[PDB]
Amino acid sequence: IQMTQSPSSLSASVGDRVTITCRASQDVNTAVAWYQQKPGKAPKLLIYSASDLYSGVPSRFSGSRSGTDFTLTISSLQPEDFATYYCQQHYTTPPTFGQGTKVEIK
Amino acid sequence: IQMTQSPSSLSASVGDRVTITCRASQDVNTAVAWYQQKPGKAPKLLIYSASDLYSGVPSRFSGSRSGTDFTLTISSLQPEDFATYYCQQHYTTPPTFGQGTKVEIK
Repeated sequence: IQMTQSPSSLSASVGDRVTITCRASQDVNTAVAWYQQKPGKAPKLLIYSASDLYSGVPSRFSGSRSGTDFTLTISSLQPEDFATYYCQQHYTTPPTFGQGTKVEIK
Repeated sequence: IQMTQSPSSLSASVGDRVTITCRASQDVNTAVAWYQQKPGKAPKLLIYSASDLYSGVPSRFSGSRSGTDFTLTISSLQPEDFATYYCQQHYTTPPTFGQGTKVEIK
């Protein structure tokens, strides 16, 4: 199962509302997580089960599913949120990542 | 840039030597890292720059490169090593993962 993640990279400003998308090549139910990775660090879990926030993750993050299309939205981009984001499906094993989205300041 | 990881899954007993391979679709020098992921947890960094161990990673893990071929070796598999392992190239941005290798008991 492939996850088609887009955009690959984007530039945006503090305060912007921005959405990253991940299309599963087939039904993965709700077995999708999103992660954030900074250079030099391992990825951190942000969202699990498509739409549930991990503890500590701020409310400006949200996830949603509609069929095979998954989105991560940040409602007001903050300086800490500039990073690379990955979707992962873990419906089959081993799980598969999207190719990622680098979120850079404009 | 694609990292083709092999095999998708393998089974082995405690005390076995296990090797996992990642072939880069072009020369990426040494810009490859390896991660371990357990179910329910975010990936943990094991190896960076193809062959350097992160602090805290036991000596039984090693990484090597030959051209576009990257190998993770676990010299003597321990009960704490059953997990899914990913290579990741960071020659381009955003970095891209291989498809993963599930290492399972048997």
